[PDB]
Amino acid sequence: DFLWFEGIAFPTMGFRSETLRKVRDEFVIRDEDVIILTYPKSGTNWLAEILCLMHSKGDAKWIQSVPIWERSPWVESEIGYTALSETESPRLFSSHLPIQLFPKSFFSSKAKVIYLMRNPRDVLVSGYFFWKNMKFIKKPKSWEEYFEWFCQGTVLYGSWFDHIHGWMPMREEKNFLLLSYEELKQDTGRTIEKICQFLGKTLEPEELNLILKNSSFQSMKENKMSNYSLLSVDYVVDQLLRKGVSGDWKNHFTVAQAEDFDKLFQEKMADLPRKLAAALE
Amino acid sequence: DFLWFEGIAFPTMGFRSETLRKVRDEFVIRDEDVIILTYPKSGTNWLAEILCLMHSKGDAKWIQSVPIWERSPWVESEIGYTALSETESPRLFSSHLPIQLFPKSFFSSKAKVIYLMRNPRDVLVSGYFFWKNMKFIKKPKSWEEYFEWFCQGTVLYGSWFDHIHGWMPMREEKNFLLLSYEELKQDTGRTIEKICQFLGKTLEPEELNLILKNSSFQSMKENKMSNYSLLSVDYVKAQLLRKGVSGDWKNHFTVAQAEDFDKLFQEKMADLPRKLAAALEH
Ligand SMILES: Nc1ncnc2c1ncn2[C@@H]1O[C@H](COP(=O)(O)O)[C@@H](OP(=O)(O)O)[C@H]1O
Ligand SMILES: Nc1ncnc2c1ncn2[C@@H]1O[C@H](COP(=O)(O)O)[C@@H](OP(=O)(O)O)[C@H]1O
Repeated sequence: DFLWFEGIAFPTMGFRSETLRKVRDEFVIRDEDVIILTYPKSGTNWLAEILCLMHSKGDAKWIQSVPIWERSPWVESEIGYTALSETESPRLFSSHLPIQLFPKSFFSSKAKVIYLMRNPRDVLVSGYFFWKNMKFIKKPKSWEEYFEWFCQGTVLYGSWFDHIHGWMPMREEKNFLLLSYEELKQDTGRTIEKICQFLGKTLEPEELNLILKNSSFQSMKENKMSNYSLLSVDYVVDQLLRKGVSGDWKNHFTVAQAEDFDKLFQEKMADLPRKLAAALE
Repeated sequence: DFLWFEGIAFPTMGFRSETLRKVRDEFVIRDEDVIILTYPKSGTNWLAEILCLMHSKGDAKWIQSVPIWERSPWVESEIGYTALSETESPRLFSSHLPIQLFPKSFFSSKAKVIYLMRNPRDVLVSGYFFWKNMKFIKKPKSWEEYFEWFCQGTVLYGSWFDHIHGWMPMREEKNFLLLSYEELKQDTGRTIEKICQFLGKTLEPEELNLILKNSSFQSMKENKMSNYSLLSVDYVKAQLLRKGVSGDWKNHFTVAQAEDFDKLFQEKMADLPRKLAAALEH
């Protein structure tokens, strides 16, 4: 089953309510922190790798010797909370927390956060194959059931719609950058520029190339340090980097499921900018 | 700087005085527990890997799927404390705590502990290259300084000499097994045999082969699940499995330092059996 906290599901191991409460009400956010925000399976690890690579100006020695979860801790997880509570600035970390569970300290800080959004249909699929043979989480009986759970928000970290809605209001803030998995896949070089512009970094052509090369799907898949997740998978049964493309949902959604989803989506996303939904294709 | 608790130095992150205090007067040791005790850098992870493989009957699936610090948690660390309190018996874990800070509930229990000692010279070198870059701990100005710090016990987990003296009194208790890094190196097969006898475990020939193979330095150095620790390092070059031999100290101690160290060792260790002093030799 799931570990519930304020109505949101978390894995049953690696997380503690006690910590979640502290994460939200006590964890100190510093203006020099760079935070990756995402709804699970939106490309968190991909973005973390890129940020690490931007730090190393392209060199891959560091990302290949130190695991990714150490280079960019998962703040609400036990290991991440413990680590970050002491790590020296500037800190780089990620989180999947919807706005009402995020460190309240963040709102009076100047910390920069990059919110990465992905087409919910692709997120759904990504989570389905990933959470399948995973342990310490409530597993659905079939694709049909998982689909249902996702549409209703009864999955890890709750509703994608709520997660998206709670955070969008921060969008116009100076310290908030919105990116889509889709634009990152379509124009990586251009998207990395936006990020450099956001974090105040500059790169030489050779450096950008190394980054593009070393953050590629295949390159990351072959890196033991980056294709490394601390979540407990049932090794007796069974892939962090699956396909790494966009639009794989068409290969799994029946026409029926697709029409239902478009209906659900059309509803929930009524109050948000249309340009917002366009950047998810 | 270090986190000082009861006169002993600990890392800045991952440990809380509140927890260290609870470790001592609250943590409950179970009779079914198997505990690894070592002064840091004496071969803790090597022994843990061996104990894990012994449990897995030589199979490498589990140890290659779950990180070592999860298979054998560090009891005095924040993570390890909380984890163990919720783990079902039989529990397997480690500790570097000198005897005066160890859970008192242990001394009236039947839990079996394996104390692994290593030549202090090799422990010093091993530590110097491992802590050298490490964060959350006081960094020595140089090799000369680290050497000094180690000799005076002003390093992580205090004096190696005090650590040894505090635990040796357990040497003859039945639920206590003393091993030396050097004997594990000299004849791993034999040492594992001793451990089996101590824990009351039998193994098939093929299982022993796999335990020896998978717990060997070369094989262990390849498993990212074991060739790592939850100690953030200011990356520079500081790997858990550095060389994995005995006597590497001769490659770093200056002749002067060696003389100085032999003098110090001889005085400090005078009150203990010569047998112990010999087991630390290569
Ligand atoms: N370098 C890369 N390029 C493209 N997609 C990548 C990638 N690294 C990871 N991904 C994808 O990002 C998703 C994981 O997201 P998260 O990091 O938030 O858990 C997976 O999607 P798929 O399952 O569709 O393949 C994974 O393959
Ligand atoms: N399978 C193995 N065989 C031999 N030595 C090993 C080993 N695994 C780890 N070690 C050694 O044990 C020491 C680390 O001890 P600990 O686990 O207590 O921190 C290191 O010593 P060196 O630095 O001399 O190589 C390391 O290489």
